[PDB]
Amino acid sequence: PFFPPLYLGGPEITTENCEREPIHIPGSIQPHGALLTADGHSGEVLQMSLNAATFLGQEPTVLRGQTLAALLPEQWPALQAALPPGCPDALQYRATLDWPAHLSLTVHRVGELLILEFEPTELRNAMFALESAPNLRALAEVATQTVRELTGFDRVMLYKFAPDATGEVIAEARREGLHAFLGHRFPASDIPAQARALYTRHLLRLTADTRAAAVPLDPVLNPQTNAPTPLGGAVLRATSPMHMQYLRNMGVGSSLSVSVVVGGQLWGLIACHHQTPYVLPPDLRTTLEYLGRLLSLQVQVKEAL
Amino acid sequence: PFFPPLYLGGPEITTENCEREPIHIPGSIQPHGALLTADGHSGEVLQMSLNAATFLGQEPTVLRGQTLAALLPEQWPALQAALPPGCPDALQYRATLDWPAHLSLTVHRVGELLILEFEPTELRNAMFALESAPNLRALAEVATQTVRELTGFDRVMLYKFAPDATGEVIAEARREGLHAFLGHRFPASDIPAQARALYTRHLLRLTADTRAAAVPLDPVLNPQTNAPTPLGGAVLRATSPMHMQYLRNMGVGSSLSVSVVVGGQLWGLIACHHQTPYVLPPDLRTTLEYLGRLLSLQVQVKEAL
Ligand SMILES: *C/C=C1/C(=C/c2[nH]c(/C=C3[NH+]=C(/C=C4\NC(=O)C(C=C)=C4C)C(C)=C\3CCC(=O)O)c(CCC(=O)O)c2C)NC(=O)[C@H]1C
Ligand SMILES: *C/C=C1/C(=C/c2[nH]c(/C=C3[NH+]=C(/C=C4\NC(=O)C(C=C)=C4C)C(C)=C\3CCC(=O)O)c(CCC(=O)O)c2C)NC(=O)[C@H]1C
Repeated sequence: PFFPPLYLGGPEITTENCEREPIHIPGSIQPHGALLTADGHSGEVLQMSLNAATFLGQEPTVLRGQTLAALLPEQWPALQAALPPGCPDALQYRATLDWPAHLSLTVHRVGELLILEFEPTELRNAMFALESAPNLRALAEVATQTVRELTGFDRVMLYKFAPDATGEVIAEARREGLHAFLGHRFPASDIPAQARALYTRHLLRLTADTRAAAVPLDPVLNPQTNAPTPLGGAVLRATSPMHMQYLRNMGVGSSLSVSVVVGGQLWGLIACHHQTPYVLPPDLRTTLEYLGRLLSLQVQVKEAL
Repeated sequence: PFFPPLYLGGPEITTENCEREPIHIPGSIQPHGALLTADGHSGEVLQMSLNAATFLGQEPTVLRGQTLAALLPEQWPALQAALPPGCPDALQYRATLDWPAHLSLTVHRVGELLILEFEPTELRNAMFALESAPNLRALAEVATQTVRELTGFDRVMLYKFAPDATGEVIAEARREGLHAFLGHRFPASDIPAQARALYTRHLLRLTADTRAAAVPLDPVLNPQTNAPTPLGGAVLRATSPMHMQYLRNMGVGSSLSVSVVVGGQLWGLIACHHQTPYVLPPDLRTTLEYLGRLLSLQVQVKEAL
């Protein structure tokens, strides 16, 4: 069972309790975007990332208590209609906002709360190539190469889970000069059980800068519930410090993975690294999510044979 | 063998490599004091903690290259005479400085380098009580109580090493309401082998604030050697982040220990905690060092019986 988060008196995580970190409720975000939460009926802004002024032009204490009707008059009606009470928490509303400089808006609903993520923003032959791979190994190779071409990441791996939850790099596409990880295996604890569970529900996550301090969300508890705000569905969620350290020690400045899900079970990850911090553009992330779903379908087919 | 320190490309320490942390050369200090290093012949200031202006009234780049003859005209001759080339690195010169507000100065020599520590500053019946204890347990109890009375620390333990380097609290004096650690045992890795080795040579160390960021020493390499500056003999040395985290998880804001050395081997520690950060005053530290040496002598006697 999860430890309380750090802002509810919980301990700092060590290797003795990797699996107890409540990674879904860090009460903080990554600094390359801003996050607000708002009441799902009134649109009242309830919580604000402390960097909100960087992206939204108003300080957290000024945004607090204003409504989405006032702040986002052109989106608020569409937002309400798209995300009614009781919809799945993976259902998203997306908009491109004009700002005096575009800003990508992504919204999802958890219970009675709307979670709004703001970040700056600017194939058919590839799909057929995945379809055309004659065996699992070839599929893995095509997938990693395709994703590397799409994203420009220094390394793209297909990381496969064994039944004991150990992991192995079974294919990779890599920049000239990087060491090989192909065939290397890793303990189950490197991607602990609560992360694997989260990754079965929320299919993409990332750390754009593995040295960047998390930006608090405040007030940290959702005022509706006096309880932590679920951020498993927010790509801007702060990453576990244990994993950030693993990445820094690996010389990785930016990391992103997409779940490969087969028969409702986490089969593996498309796992990406960059040496230098790097924000994969929002449109490239959406494409990569779609490729993950397509790869998932293809892996199910090839491994059966 | 030690990893390189973090400023020479070394990794961040994890539980897989506790013993490889080069804790003696962190290239940084605790913020409750200031540290300079100076050439042992010229007195030229070679390195400066980045907080030097807080204590010394001049910025690091202004202090750099000035001589101790200019900066400390009243102490420099005595300092030279007290710490000639080739003296033991545990030999100290101490002075009380008048400042516009006293400042404790502690100096030692390592090779051709003088290491100067600056921090703010403001029994016979007890010794006889240690002498008078009729057995090891009673000695342990008297020692912890005496140290607690001297220091005001919330907890004072006698932590004894077993031959396998596991540790046990064999006596303690504690504030009302604290849980007992008496009889609890701990793995050898909690005080890893390079720490135990350091603690056989340098008999007192502390962390005054277990949440305080370390203050860099710059330039970080000694310009004499283009190599790290040994800080094992400096009480202001930054503490291992692994240990700081252990203490925070324990609810300890301030920690200090004194080595108990029997037949040249590390027998145990007088180990002190405070819940709130706390700078044990310099004069109290000197007294506590002396009590450690006296306790060491007494333990040798009692355990033989
Ligand atoms: C005691 C806790 C530990 C720990 C926790 C942890 N790890 C993750 C997430 C990931 N770990 C990954 C591992 C690898 N990436 C690689 O490239 C390789 C080998 C080549 C390995 C073994 C990966 C891929 C992830 C997923 C996220 C990502 O793609 O960047 C989490 C969850 C992080 C989060 O979502 O907030 C946690 C809690 N990892 C350890 O090694 C120990 C120290
Ligand atoms: C993988 C590394 C780990 C680690 C490293 C570490 N620990 C120390 C120093 C100390 N540890 C102490 C342990 C205890 N204090 C207690 O009160 C109790 C139990 C009641 C224990 C087990 C102590 C007493 C010290 C000495 C310093 C002090 O008195 O505060 C070091 C060296 C620190 C330094 O001098 O810079 C290191 C590297 N400890 C772990 O638990 C693992 C994570």
